[PDB]
Amino acid sequence: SVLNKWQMNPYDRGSAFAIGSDGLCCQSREVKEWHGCRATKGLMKGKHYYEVSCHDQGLCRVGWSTMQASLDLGTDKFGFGFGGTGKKSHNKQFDNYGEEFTMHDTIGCYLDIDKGHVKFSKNGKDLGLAFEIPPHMKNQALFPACVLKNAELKFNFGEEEFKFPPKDGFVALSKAPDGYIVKSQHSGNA
Repeated sequence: SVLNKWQMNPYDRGSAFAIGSDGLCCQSREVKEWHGCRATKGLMKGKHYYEVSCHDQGLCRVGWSTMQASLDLGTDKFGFGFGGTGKKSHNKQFDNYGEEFTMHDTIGCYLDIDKGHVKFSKNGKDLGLAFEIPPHMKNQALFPACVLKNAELKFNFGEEEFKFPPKDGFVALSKAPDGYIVKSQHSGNA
């Protein structure tokens, strides 16, 4: 029943990564370690959007990764991250991108599978194209993902009102058609 819902996956997370009973408010309280998670479901086609809100001053990266990726988002060729210090990450390369963000900020995460485009907004401000989906990643489902270092975030896949509704024909990830969505490979009993 856990994989049937759009939420963060208790079966696909670091040891210190904790998920609230809503499935959406997440934290990791280990001071010197990064702990990550992926959502229960992933996207294979379409233009979609989710939001994440920062609840404190801890470090975090948010974005998308495939099932082959490390939960340490952006440290391999299967993940894309945007981090609070104003850096995008992919294949262990951290580049200046966008703006810094922190407590009280909301990051919008845009994914256009059909055009192969990843981009982000901060409090409704378009930060620009962050990544193109590379040839090696084509035809592979992308799951919302984060990694935290002594931080707390809250996801919104579309089941609650968006603080900054998506532009340009992107729609809530939770409203993606059934045939364009893929269940996580990480499951169990609840």
